[PDB]
Amino acid sequence: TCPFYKKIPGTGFTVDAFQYGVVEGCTAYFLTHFHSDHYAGLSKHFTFPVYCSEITGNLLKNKLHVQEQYIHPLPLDTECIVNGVKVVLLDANHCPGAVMILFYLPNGTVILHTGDFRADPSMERSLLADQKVHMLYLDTTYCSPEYTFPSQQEVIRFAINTAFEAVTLNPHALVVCGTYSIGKEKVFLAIADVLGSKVGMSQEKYKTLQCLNIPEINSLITTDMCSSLVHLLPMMQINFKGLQSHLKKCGGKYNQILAFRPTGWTHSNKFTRIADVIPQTKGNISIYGIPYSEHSSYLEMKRFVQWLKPQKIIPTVNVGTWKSRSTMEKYFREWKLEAGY
Ligand code: NI
Repeated sequence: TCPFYKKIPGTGFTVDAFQYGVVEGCTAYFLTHFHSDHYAGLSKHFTFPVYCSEITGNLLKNKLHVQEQYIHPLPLDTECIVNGVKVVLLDANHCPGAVMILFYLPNGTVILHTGDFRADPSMERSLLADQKVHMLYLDTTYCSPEYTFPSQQEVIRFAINTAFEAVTLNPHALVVCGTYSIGKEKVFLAIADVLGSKVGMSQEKYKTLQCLNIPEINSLITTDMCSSLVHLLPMMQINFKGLQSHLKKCGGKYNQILAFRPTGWTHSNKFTRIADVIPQTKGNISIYGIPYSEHSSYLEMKRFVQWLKPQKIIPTVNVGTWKSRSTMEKYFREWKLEAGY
């Protein structure tokens, strides 16, 4: 059944709750972003109102075939009335189209639901600065002090420098980047840009990218693989067997592959810096795992919450085990005692 942490009290609303059938008492289903664990259950047969961003709305229509009459896109940073309740959508700094949602309950309670987010100090100057938030439904993916990772900017700088050096030394090297969802487009776009190439990809993935309102996108991507020296493949194909295979397919146009696997966290983050990362190499194939995250580090999460000073925190991630739930509740109490709310 629908868990309590997907329901908004005092409303008939649910958030990211599409896999339970009809939720008794739900008048509006919000969708924070287009990632499969969140939209799971949506299809062309859905006949309830879906509220989301413009970009998420484009993907629901074009990829899932949800009918236009049930898709309700809202602009960001704008007070909107839904079924009698004032709501605002804010940028979540996650993947394209990902939002946080502010609910203003008739009784005066204000609730923030972060969806999936990467906390950033820029959020401290949004419409969140303007009133008190009582309850926070928080993305706790990386809520443990071991989770450090570099800035997105530092990671893209490393990738750009690595690729440009490799291809300039060997003009017959291919760059491959893995993907299994929307998000982390900066990785492959930044590399293609420094190399003066477009990125080549399958027809299904091109279709997905043409939903994202990225400026000048026609100038940056293509379905013609042969004209391109940055290829995107399924994350599953990013290994030596999949890459050797792929290399055969290019007809001896290339003699070397340099591949990137944008992971979340991996335990080499506890010991190694970005300047010190090394690949796995078999022959003329090298694979780099780069820690490009679209979720809060522990310190970014802690800063956001200590800024916001909520009265109650409801975790939405890692909630399945008593050990995880207890650990999280300990950090929340530390933060509150250190900051004095
Ligand atoms: Ni996500």
